[PDB]
Amino acid sequence: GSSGSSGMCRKKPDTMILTQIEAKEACDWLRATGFPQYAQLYEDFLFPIDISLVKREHDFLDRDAIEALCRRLNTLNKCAVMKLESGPSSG
Repeated sequence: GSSGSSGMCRKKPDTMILTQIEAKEACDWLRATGFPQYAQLYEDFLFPIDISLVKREHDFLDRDAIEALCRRLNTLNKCAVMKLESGPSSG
């Protein structure tokens, strides 16, 4: 395992708060849905996470259940890396 060397980050005036909302929503759900582990990962600045994995491992779930679960993970996969690049989503 590891002790904890996540690292450090910078703070720049740009979509700093906005992201907080988009993320908070996803996280709150991850824990307010049944997966208290998916809401803790992001909290530890672990994201983005292996989306394709959450599916392969949870292949048992149904298409709807999976899609819904992913709809949250993805939203974070970008809200946790957006730092690198804004991310022009059709704009």
